[PDB]
Amino acid sequence: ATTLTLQQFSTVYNMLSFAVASMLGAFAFFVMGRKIVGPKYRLALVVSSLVVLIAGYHYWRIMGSWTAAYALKDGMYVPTGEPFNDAYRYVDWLLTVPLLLTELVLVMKLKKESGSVLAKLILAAIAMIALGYPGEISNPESQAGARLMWGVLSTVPFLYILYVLWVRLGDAIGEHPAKVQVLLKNTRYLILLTWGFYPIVYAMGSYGWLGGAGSVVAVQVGYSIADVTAKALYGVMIFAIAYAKSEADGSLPA
Amino acid sequence: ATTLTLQQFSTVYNMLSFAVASMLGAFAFFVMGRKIVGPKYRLALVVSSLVVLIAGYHYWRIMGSWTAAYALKDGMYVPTGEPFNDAYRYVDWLLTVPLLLTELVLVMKLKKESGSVLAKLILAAIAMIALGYPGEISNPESQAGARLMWGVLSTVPFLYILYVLWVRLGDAIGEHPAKVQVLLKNTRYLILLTWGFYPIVYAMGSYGWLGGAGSVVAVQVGYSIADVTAKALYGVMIFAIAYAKSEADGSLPA
Amino acid sequence: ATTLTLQQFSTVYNMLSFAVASMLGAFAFFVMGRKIVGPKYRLALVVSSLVVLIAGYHYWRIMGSWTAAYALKDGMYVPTGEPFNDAYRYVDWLLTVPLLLTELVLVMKLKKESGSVLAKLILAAIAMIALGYPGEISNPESQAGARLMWGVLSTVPFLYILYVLWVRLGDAIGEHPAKVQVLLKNTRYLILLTWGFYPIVYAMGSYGWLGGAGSVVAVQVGYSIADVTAKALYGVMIFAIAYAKSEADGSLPA
Amino acid sequence: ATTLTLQQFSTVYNMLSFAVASMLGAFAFFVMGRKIVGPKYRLALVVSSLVVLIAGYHYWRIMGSWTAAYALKDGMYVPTGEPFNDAYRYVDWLLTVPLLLTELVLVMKLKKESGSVLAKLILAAIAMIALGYPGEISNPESQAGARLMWGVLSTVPFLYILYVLWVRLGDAIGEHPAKVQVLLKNTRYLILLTWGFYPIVYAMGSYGWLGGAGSVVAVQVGYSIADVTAKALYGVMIFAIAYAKSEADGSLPA
Amino acid sequence: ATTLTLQQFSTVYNMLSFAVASMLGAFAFFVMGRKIVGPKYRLALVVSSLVVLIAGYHYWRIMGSWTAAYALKDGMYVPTGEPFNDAYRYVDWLLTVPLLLTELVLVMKLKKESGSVLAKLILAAIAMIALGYPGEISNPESQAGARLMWGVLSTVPFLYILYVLWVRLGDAIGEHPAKVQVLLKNTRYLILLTWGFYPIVYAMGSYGWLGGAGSVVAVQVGYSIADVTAKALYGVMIFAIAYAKSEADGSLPA
Ligand SMILES: CC1=C(/C=C/C(C)=C/C=C/C(C)=C/C=C/C=C(C)/C=C/C=C(C)/C=C/C2=C(C)C[C@H](O)CC2(C)C)C(C)(C)C[C@H](O)C1
Ligand SMILES: CC1=C(/C=C/C(C)=C/C=C/C(C)=C/C=C/C=C(C)/C=C/C=C(C)/C=C/C2=C(C)C[C@H](O)CC2(C)C)C(C)(C)C[C@H](O)C1
Ligand SMILES: CC1=C(/C=C/C(C)=C/C=C/C(C)=C/C=C/C=C(C)/C=C/C=C(C)/C=C/C2=C(C)C[C@H](O)CC2(C)C)C(C)(C)C[C@H](O)C1
Ligand SMILES: CC1=C(/C=C/C(C)=C/C=C/C(C)=C/C=C/C=C(C)/C=C/C=C(C)/C=C/C2=C(C)C[C@H](O)CC2(C)C)C(C)(C)C[C@H](O)C1
Ligand SMILES: CC1=C(/C=C/C(C)=C/C=C/C(C)=C/C=C/C=C(C)/C=C/C=C(C)/C=C/C2=C(C)C[C@H](O)CC2(C)C)C(C)(C)C[C@H](O)C1
Ligand SMILES: *C/C=C(C)/C=C/C=C(C)/C=C/C1=C(C)CCCC1(C)C
Ligand SMILES: *C/C=C(C)/C=C/C=C(C)/C=C/C1=C(C)CCCC1(C)C
Ligand SMILES: *C/C=C(C)/C=C/C=C(C)/C=C/C1=C(C)CCCC1(C)C
Ligand SMILES: *C/C=C(C)/C=C/C=C(C)/C=C/C1=C(C)CCCC1(C)C
Ligand SMILES: *C/C=C(C)/C=C/C=C(C)/C=C/C1=C(C)CCCC1(C)C
Repeated sequence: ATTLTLQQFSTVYNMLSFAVASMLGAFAFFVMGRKIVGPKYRLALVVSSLVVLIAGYHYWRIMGSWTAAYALKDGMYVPTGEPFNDAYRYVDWLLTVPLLLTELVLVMKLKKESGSVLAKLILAAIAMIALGYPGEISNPESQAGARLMWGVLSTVPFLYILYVLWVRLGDAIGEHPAKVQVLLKNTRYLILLTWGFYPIVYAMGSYGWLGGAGSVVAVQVGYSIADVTAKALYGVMIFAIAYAKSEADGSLPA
Repeated sequence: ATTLTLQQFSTVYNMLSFAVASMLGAFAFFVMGRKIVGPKYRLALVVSSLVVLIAGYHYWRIMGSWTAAYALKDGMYVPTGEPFNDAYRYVDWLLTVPLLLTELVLVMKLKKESGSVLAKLILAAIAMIALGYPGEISNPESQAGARLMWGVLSTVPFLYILYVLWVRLGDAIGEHPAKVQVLLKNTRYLILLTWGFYPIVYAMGSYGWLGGAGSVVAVQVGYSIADVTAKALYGVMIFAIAYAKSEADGSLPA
Repeated sequence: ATTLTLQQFSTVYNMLSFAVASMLGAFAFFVMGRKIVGPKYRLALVVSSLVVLIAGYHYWRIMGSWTAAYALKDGMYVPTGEPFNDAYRYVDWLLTVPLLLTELVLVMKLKKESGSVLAKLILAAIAMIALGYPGEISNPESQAGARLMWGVLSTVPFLYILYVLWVRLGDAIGEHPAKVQVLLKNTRYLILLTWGFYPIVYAMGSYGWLGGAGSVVAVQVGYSIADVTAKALYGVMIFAIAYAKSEADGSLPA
Repeated sequence: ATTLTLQQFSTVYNMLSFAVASMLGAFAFFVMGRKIVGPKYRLALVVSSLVVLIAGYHYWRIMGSWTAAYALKDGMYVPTGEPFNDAYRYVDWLLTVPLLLTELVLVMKLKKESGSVLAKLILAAIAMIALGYPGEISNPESQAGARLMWGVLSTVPFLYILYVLWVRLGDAIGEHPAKVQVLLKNTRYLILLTWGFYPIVYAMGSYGWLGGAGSVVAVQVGYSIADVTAKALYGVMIFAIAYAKSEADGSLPA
Repeated sequence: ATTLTLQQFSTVYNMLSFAVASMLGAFAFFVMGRKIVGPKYRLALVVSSLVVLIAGYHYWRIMGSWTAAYALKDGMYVPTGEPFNDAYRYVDWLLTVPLLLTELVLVMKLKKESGSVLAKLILAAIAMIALGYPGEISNPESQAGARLMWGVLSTVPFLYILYVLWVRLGDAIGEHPAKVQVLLKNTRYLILLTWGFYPIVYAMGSYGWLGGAGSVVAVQVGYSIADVTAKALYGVMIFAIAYAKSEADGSLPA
């Protein structure tokens, strides 16, 4: 593998520590702020906490992996041979991606067919991660065909999730007040922006653009930014929607 | 022992980390969602949390064992001589298996003879694990007779547990509304499917089919899947039954 | 010291891990089930949690000691020279034994002289452990006289505790309903059975019967069984008595 | 790097441990004292806890770094070559500085334009830390120009934050009773005093005054004092303002 | 430094572990028993928890230091050269000593000038520890003058604290019922007895009486006993006073 300078290793280490601290803070906030909203939305906040808890644990492992993957030697960071690859992140995703959609459904309080919509979204998310995993461990050079096939098969449930978010949930969003509608539309925009990061990284790794110390650093920093935005800030938006709906129906504990 | 490739070791490590994260998330969810159901069912949820807490600790140990059982050497994972065997899992089972049945009884609110049914189930579960343990540490080649005898003796309380689940608890299940009856029958199906995994693994290890890196990987992955399904998803079903019964009697805090 | 086989070391390690998991589960259960009983008994449950918390920490240390006391070498476990002896357990006992009696008094709600009875029991327990400690560190061969003297002096407060349990607390037990009387008598029987284990181990170590790998394994397994029964199951019985008394006076939150 | 005497290393280690203990105590206090004030201010206290939680984690890392940066050798502490620099602290600041201002807004209960003021302050704080980071990793000798430019660009949002604190928030402060006005003015004075420490350290590092064991020790001790005062004591003042306002409107739970 | 026998090292290690377990148990008890007293006294209990939490963390460090300060070699414990001295304890004291007095004021509910009395006591405690620290790191042989001067300057605020405890707080104590007066006087006696331990150890270290393995062991055991009595048992007395005052005014939740 490529050698890293002190600054490159430090940048990746700092961004991983930032992700760990963000998940710990988000967990504390969701647990304690569950009591601030009406009792009807607390379940949704519970799920938010689970997400930032799981990712938190996983990031604590990833950080430990990163330190173990390099050794300091003559003012350079030289790979030790201990593995460090994105495949481990899939273990996080298979739990967090289905839970994320779950909280969005829970806070929405769908009047009809809530169970069927939630079940189909959870199945789509699980299938997306499960089909993505075999392509990720495929070597982009020796096994390009397998990587392309698995990525294309993984994109189908991703498109189904986007369709359900923008087409089915439109009519449910339209039944909320203006404040709640703005918050829900902003939450949907935050999914689209953050979730496309992962397929783009997969595609760049398929075309062999991720070689080099620069690319290695950028991908880890992008993972930390994307995970924090898609989990902690996403849960904060869920909390904001729950608080607004509690204020609308007069169920706010304050 | 057999040497592992990078992918085989990574697969086992990732599945163990997945089990740890699943137990931690389940624990947080049961603790926080205890307040979402009526006060009559909270004790049941408490027991659910205990299960996912205990298994969680144990999986954190198993993961640590797995890393200690192999060393990276010339792009292969070579056994270090530190032990790694299924016997340690029995220490988990002796607590979790009696507790699992316990929560199913607690959420059911048996009108008569609840204590006697629960006591007999707990004794059956303890006896099953206690008789299974001597056969597991029996060498399948030198001590085949002892392994067969202990497995057969362990299966008797297993059959008694299945009989009590399907024959005694039928009349109690029939006294619930349709939603609760569907949830209880699905919970019983989830026990039968997940619990048979363990005796099948024991029997395959008795016939010498578990040699080889492939079998080693498959058994650990199957253990992680079976444990997560039989503890975290099982507790989620217990939570669903408690929520449905709270909604039926008008005791839902919301 | 004697060398251990793989199975002997594994058995001791598994029993220590079992004790750790049991104390962690008991702690979670007592903390969460405090809200299930009436407010008059919650203090008693609090003390229960403290016991299983303290022992839990101590067992986490003992486990760490055991691994450090032996090294794997030619398929045998050879002592490293790092100490491992029962004296460390006394540090646990000096806190847990006075607290155990405390919870039994607290749940009992003595009408008169509760303070004096509790104070005398706490002083007796402290004196018992404090007089036992100098005899334990006495070499059974070179310092037999000192060991005998300290054990005999330690037994006097033990007999006083048994006398107070069976003679003073008889009249208080007789003032409870039949269910509560059965639970209290069973709790008293559980003390007598579990508490005699420790003096028997001390006496066997005084007569030089504890040499050999078999004896070493048996004593650690017996310590784990006795501690779990005398702390976690004892607290569960305290919880059962509190729940029964809450149901009797109509103070049950459910 | 310069060698440290035993006393210099010990002083830095003790001050880091002090910061860790202070953040842990502050976290426990804010979590438990949230229930002591009226429900209208609890959200503010929640944010306080998040701050002392995040910094706590980060200080636990910094302490671990410091021990790793030196080795004991011939009664002197000699640098090992493992890095130890202030850049890691920026990862803490980017979360804590926006949250600190947040709690001050939350406890204040701005009647109009609360959202816009809070958003502008959060953006200013993020920009301040983000522009400060490139100058900190700039070598003060080889890259003086870049360090000066980044520091000057970082000071603009700092001045905007001070202006908003003293000019916009004046009219809001004037609408509180005398006790609350005194507490708010003291809180504003505590920001000005503690926050200027960081730019002064940056400027001293730009002029090359931070060489030498004395300067190294003083800067770490100053960081610990400044962080504890600006986070734990600042949150205690937030708690005092919340308690005073709860007492003023008769919402105190006691 | 002096070599230790197995028993001397074991005694110090066991007493440090005892202090850790005592602080953890005290923390759990204060957190859970806060709900058992009236809402007017809960803040006081919160502060109690903070004390036993901080000391707990610090003792976990001290224990780790002690193990690191010696190595097992030929059945003796030989110093490794890693430092172990009392100066680190001052980092604990500077937080815990001001908090201890704080809880005593908080539970007392001073009718007039509570703020001024508490502020003066906190300032006196901080000054006492801050003036003690420079004398502790003074070598008792080469720097006897500095040690004497710093100790004498540290004793002045100690005498002021004792004067405030016995002279100002007399009239406030006289306004409580007989039970509360007895508890307050016993709490004052527990301060005087436990707090004089520290200056006596300082004075003995000034006269060179602390050399030798015996003295080394005795001082650590005395520190553990004094800290446990002055923090955990002191908080238990605070809890007893709060419970008695809750029972007196009819604010007991039970
Ligand atoms: C191509 C390819 C693949 C797959 C690639 C994939 C799936 C890529 C996915 C990329 C996506 C979905 C990117 C999405 C980006 C969306 C953007 C940038 C959306 C922008 C929206 C904004 C900024 C809206 C702004 C706002 C508006 C308009 C209204 C609001 O009120 C306020 C505000 C939020 C500012 C594989 C995986 C099959 C492998 C193969 O080898 C290559
Ligand atoms: C043989 C042997 C041994 C023991 C082996 C043992 C005990 C094996 C145990 C295996 C068992 C009990 C397997 C059980 C499998 C059960 C299955 C596959 C059940 C399937 C049920 C389904 C899929 C139901 C589906 C559903 C239905 C029908 C209705 C619901 O509403 C909806 C839905 C859940 C889809 C030893 C231990 C003595 C050692 C010896 O050397 C060898
Ligand atoms: C002799 C000796 C020493 C000391 C030894 C000591 C103190 C030994 C202590 C042993 C004791 C106290 C043993 C106690 C055993 C008690 C038993 C086995 C009690 C049995 C009770 C049962 C099983 C009751 C059963 C039940 C009944 C009867 C009614 C209930 O409703 C239902 C049920 C629980 C089943 C030293 C320490 C001085 C050193 C010296 O060198 C040697
Ligand atoms: C110059 C320079 C830079 C930047 C430096 C900067 C931004 C320095 C910042 C320093 C600041 C803002 C210092 C502020 C100090 C403020 C003080 C000391 C305020 C004192 C207030 C007190 C003590 C008030 C006392 C009170 C009063 C008056 C009323 C209250 O009721 C009671 C009490 C609190 C006692 C860079 C970053 C561009 C790099 C370049 O190379 C050099
Ligand atoms: C001398 C010296 C220094 C300083 C030394 C210092 C400050 C020493 C301090 C020692 C102190 C203050 C010791 C205090 C001891 C107090 C005792 C023993 C109090 C006893 C009270 C009891 C036992 C009361 C008992 C009770 C009574 C009377 C009524 C209650 O209702 C029930 C009960 C608690 C039993 C330095 C630091 C300047 C350095 C220099 O080189 C040497
Ligand atoms: C918190 C973590 C999140 C939101 C992770 C999201 C991950 C994805 C949306 C992954 C998508 C993929 C595809 C659409 C196809 C290529 C393979 C994947 C798994 C990278
Ligand atoms: C969470 C863990 C669970 C549910 C473990 C379940 C384990 C069993 C059902 C084990 C059964 C066995 C037999 C029926 C006979 C052979 C020996 C055993 C112990 C593997
Ligand atoms: C949870 C731990 C428990 C209940 C420990 C109990 C320990 C004893 C009852 C010890 C008793 C002893 C004697 C009666 C005399 C000999 C010395 C002792 C300390 C082993
Ligand atoms: C708890 C941590 C706190 C409050 C950190 C505050 C940090 C600053 C106010 C930093 C300010 C800076 C400038 C004004 C310019 C030079 C660069 C900075 C980042 C040191
Ligand atoms: C929990 C820890 C406690 C109560 C520590 C108390 C410490 C003291 C009272 C220290 C007193 C000292 C003097 C009076 C003069 C000599 C220097 C000191 C710091 C040892």
